[PDB]
Amino acid sequence: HMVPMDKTLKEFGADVQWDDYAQLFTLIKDGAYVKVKPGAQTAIVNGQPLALQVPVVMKDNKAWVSDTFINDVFQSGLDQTFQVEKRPHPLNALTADEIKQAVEIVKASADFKPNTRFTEISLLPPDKEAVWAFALENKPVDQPRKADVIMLDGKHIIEAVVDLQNNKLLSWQPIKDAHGMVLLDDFASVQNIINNSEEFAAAVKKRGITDAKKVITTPLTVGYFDGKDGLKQDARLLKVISYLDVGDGNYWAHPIENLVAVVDLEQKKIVKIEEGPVVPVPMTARPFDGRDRVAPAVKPMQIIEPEGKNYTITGDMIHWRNWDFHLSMNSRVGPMISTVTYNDNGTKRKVMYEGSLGGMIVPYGDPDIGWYFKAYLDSGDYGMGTLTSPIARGKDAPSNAVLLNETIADYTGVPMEIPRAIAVFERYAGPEYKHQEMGQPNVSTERRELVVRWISTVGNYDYIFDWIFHENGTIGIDAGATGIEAVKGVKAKTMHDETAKDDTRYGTLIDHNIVGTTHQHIYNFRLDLDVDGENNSLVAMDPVVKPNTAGGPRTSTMQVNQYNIGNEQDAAQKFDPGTIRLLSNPNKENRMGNPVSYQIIPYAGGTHPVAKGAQFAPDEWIYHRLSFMDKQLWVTRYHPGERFPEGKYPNRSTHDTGLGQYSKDNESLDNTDAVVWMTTGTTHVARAEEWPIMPTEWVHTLLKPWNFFDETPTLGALKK
Amino acid sequence: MVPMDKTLKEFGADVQWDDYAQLFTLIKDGAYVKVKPGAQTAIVNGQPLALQVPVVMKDNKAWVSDTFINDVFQSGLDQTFQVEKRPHPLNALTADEIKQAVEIVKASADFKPNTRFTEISLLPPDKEAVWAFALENKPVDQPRKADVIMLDGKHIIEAVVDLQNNKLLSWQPIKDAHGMVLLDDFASVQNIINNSEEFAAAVKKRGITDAKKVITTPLTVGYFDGKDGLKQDARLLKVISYLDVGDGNYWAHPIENLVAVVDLEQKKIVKIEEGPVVPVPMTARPFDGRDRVAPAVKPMQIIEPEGKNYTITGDMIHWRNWDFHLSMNSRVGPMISTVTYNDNGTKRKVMYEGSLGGMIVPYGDPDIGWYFKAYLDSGDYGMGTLTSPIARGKDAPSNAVLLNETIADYTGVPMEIPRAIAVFERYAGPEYKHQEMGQPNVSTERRELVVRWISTVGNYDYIFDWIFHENGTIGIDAGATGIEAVKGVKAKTMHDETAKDDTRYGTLIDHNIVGTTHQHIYNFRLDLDVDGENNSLVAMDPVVKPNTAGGPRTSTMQVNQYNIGNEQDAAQKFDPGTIRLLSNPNKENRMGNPVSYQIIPYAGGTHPVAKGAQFAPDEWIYHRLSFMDKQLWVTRYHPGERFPEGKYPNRSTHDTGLGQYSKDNESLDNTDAVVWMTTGTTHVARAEEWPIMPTEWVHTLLKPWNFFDETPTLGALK
Ligand SMILES: [Ca+2]
Ligand SMILES: [Ca+2]
Ligand SMILES: [Ca+2]
Ligand SMILES: [Ca+2]
Ligand SMILES: [Cu+2]
Ligand SMILES: [Cu+2]
Repeated sequence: HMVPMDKTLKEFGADVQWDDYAQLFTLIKDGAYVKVKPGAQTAIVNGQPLALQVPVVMKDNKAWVSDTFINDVFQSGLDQTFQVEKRPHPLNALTADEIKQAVEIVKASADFKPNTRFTEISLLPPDKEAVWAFALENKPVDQPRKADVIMLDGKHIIEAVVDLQNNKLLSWQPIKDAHGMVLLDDFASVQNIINNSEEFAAAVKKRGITDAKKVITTPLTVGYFDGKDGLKQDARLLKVISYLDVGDGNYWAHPIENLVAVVDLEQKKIVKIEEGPVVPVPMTARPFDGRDRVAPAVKPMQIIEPEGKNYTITGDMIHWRNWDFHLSMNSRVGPMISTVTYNDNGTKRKVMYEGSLGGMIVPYGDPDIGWYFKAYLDSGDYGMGTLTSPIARGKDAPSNAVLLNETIADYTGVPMEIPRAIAVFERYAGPEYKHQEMGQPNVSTERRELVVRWISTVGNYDYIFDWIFHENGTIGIDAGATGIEAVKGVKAKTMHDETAKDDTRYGTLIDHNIVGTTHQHIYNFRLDLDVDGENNSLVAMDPVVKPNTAGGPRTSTMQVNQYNIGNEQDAAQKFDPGTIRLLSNPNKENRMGNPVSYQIIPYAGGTHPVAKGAQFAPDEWIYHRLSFMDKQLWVTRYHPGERFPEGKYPNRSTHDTGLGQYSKDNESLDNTDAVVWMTTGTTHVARAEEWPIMPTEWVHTLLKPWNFFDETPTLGALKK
Repeated sequence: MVPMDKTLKEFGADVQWDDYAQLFTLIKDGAYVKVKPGAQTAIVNGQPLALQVPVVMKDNKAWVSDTFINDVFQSGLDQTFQVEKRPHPLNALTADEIKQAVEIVKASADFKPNTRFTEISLLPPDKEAVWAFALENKPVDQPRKADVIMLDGKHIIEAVVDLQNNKLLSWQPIKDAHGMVLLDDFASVQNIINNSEEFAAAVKKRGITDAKKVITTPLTVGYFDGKDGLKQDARLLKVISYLDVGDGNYWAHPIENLVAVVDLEQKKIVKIEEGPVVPVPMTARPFDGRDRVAPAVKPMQIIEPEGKNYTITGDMIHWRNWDFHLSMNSRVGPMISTVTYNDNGTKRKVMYEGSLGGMIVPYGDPDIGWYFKAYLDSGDYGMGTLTSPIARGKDAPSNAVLLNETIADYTGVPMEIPRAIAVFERYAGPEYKHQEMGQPNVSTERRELVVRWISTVGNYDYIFDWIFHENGTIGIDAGATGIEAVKGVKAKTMHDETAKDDTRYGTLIDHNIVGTTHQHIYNFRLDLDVDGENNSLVAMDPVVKPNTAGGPRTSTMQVNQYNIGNEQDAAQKFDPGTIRLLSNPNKENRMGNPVSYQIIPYAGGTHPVAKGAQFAPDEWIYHRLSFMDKQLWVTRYHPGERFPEGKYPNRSTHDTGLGQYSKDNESLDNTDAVVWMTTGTTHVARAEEWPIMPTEWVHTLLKPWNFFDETPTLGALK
């Protein structure tokens, strides 16, 4: 027997194109570009012939293939994008087996309790020195694979370390005062507690809502206000904001304003209900999925690489042109880019040991009851890797992308495979360089960039992060924000109504009775650059206008003030895009005697107004708990346990355990292992064009080689 | 028959043969053709076409009829280009109108024998009549007219001709204006240096044994109130020299501290400045690949097999909800005009005319061969004239459509620039996306239409992209590549004795070579008409204010909004943390908010950013060019105010540009406004940029702000 071609291929996820004139099918899936003619005994995979025992069969207008067609063709070996890893990289994430094993090891200890949940189960990293010797010298790492197991016993955090090689528990440590992040089952518990609440149903009814079963709740962290919010610092609490499900697929458009419930997760009950004035729920249907729109006609546009890709993925290692790097996934911060080297005429030079999102914060600026405490720490409090959004092929990434699946542990400790978790794609990016000398033949080369894209959705917002490898050594990091705006229900329908002015004091009126409350998106990236070695120094170069003292007609000249930034505290600063900040290697120079360096640009542009810092007065607590938000550049000494800008346990934290802590000792940054932290973000003032769904807005950052090379990096191999 | 590959490649089409499918895929601009040897039909943009003569395979070479190209590419099946039956009134002068305008002024008794033409361009009907043609199809009823600026020796004269009636309407000598640099000026300079015994002697002293290998470069001298010792009435050019050593890159061999001043009317060197002798850097530094081998790469193609989503009628581009006119000017390049956004069936005004306003590349070295260096690329050299034909597939993506444009050369003869502008649609990530937990995903792709133009002036190559986003946003990006202007120095490494003095004004990028610090300042003139002529400039500053509503918060996020009423207050520094809108106070969206466009002069860049001019306020270049120190400018619309640096910037003594246009400080309240955006970079060099510089880009944005009533890309309601 055989199966229907279209059905099967689509299910498999391949794009299927039929050309009636040529009597040819073109099948595309990740790195495979296939051509097959009905009745032919051979097919073409990435330009190479593949024999087929069973030919594609055309019947009454239906194509049919053998039940082994998909594996014989796509897994043939002619698509060489993916290769088998021989010597397993020491930074490879925990496999599903290793995750299951870490879990049995802790469950075997006398303390595990039934309700014990897992906030994070991830590899405990081998020492960095041994990881680089493996990457560069191929030296085996002789330290045993270990896993960090962070548990939530009810509301108490315990840190456990297991030895996977020797299958034994190495430590089990209770962490006092820390609160755990919000876990998936907490969302279900909140909805259920609200649904069983007699008082909440009553509160809801007096605000116009008849069927309380149509109320959608959302769980938010409460932060810390030293008790002014009247909440016990000890309790595991979440605040709940509600909306009305009107059947348009967008409950976000029907807020129930001024009604907040405080839920105690251990007690499984509403412990408080804050209520303000009654504002009629905005009821108009506002779908964003197209159900009420016409679908325009558009002509096809495909980006094709008919002979395969220029990069190769061996296990989790990506090789592309002069770049080599390891890519893995973490449940909290998402993708981690490691052991990044640049092949310089045969020698692999170190560039970055570990790069990843550090953390982010989304603080609002309305003082009202349903808004004052809102300051989402998306990755730390919700787990962005866990909330990864599978890539919609051809839409969220170009038609020529390769989509990778990634495995992480779910909160119950069971392996979870995220399909299409990350997209890898090469892209044309204009001319790399060009010179059209008058009267001579032109000189132009195309620029190509390798993009590593990941998207994570947390509640109403969808974030997109791109790690861009330029063929010339430059590295870019862009963040895009899209999704549905968190909105405030208000009485004005227009700016002409009487309550308009007060309703829009903290946000723009983007629809009738709807205000897009002003807020900022602040992203922080932790980048452990090792500029051609571990020992580096921070150097400043500020372009300045100085009086001319050389004679001639000019009164001024353009010079530069160069100085080293010696310690962590002076390295924590605002970034003036008119200046230059370099991470240099004082032990190595280029051909002209200049220290090989990388220029750090925390601010390379953006499509929304830029956040110059956090928009909070200095006496606010969110301001105090999170310093990372106010400076764009920070440089700290390498410490394997300093990974988050907001701190390891930010939920209801009372003091900075993040960048403020990592730099408080003000250590020396002279000729030593440094870690760069770039903070960038936007200040979002809404507009009608962003409702019901917001157009993606992007922020850009860059890392450029500065005298790291001796000449134009992509000129090509020397002939003599 | 005729040989296919030969014929096709001569035609400029791409030919691909797929032996497995026995199918040829032919691509050229908007045409995507498929044809099999012996088939009685072919496919052109997904539609069947009957052939009079099948393609024939002989000795493994295909052959096609002598009529193939025409019957297939010109079949009508490629709908990319449509006939323009009623010409838009801003259509550039055609080759015939250029020859006619030239005959009208040559018929006058005031025309002198060796007169040159700095510019021959359309003198357009008034703005109101042009908008009525675009929105109402109302015929403009004026004869076609041309402005014809001549250079008689060193004397500028402005004439106006009526092409229809074939008569001269005006002839006006322009006192004190100096003409721009014309192409023949480049050869006189070289000839004049070649025949000068004094210069050859100066050169010999500097180590050059064969003066014939000396390559000159002509530069405008600027103005220093006489401190440079130069006469103001003289047509002068300064000359910087390099040594040709056969590497195809004379820029890599500067002859430092040797500058000659040439008087173009006397045809002679009228002054020579000599400084310390620095041996010429000699090592071959080719940038053309003669000494390199590129690594092999797998192919990548961007295809649109059914044709494009845009249509080009004459110079009118229609794409999705956008409609605009594209024309070429010899001084500033492309002009985007009568731009409207089709909002559910009704065309709304967005921009009457947009184009590069002017640009400048000022240096920061005080030395003899550098202190006066300040290139006004479009104003002094003519960027349109110097357009660089697009290298298909490399300077623009493989799915672009390349347009030819015509302008007049300095002798008044029409010149057709091949592949002068690239038009292409591109995928630009997701337009929007929302993945609600446990629900079906919602994602749409973003498409941008790019209009790209490249111009090369001396050593620098500039790329400009005008980006139409489907959602209403318009981006304007400027990329810079080419060869760096370098200074010869003695230091070979930073360990050498003179290294510190040698790098005071620039980075040592090669042995004995310093890339001198300088800035790149671009200015865009944008005659935005936000849903109408009458607009106002509104500021919105996000600020932190004390909370007065109760609750735990000590502060709130609010906005300080206020109108900017006059030209002087509108000339300002741009803080990327604030919002600046051009609003139409007479129209509002569904929520009662004035329809507007948010202006963003600085949306990013890859090189350090210029916050203003890196010049002390008493520098002459600073006084002549106020545009360089403010990122946003708004002035009242005036047909003759088009260049930020002024109409005649060569050796200008005062600001005749934006400084003059705003001088009067007029009202900007509910009136026709013109926005000018200044954006720039501060370039401190590195070794990664030598011998050839990796393209660096700067980005600007114009975004609809409550111009619409909801997400513009959702679609029409069923
Ligand atoms: Ca530290
Ligand atoms: Ca480091
Ligand atoms: Ca206007
Ligand atoms: Ca004026
Ligand atoms: Cu936002
Ligand atoms: Cu430059």
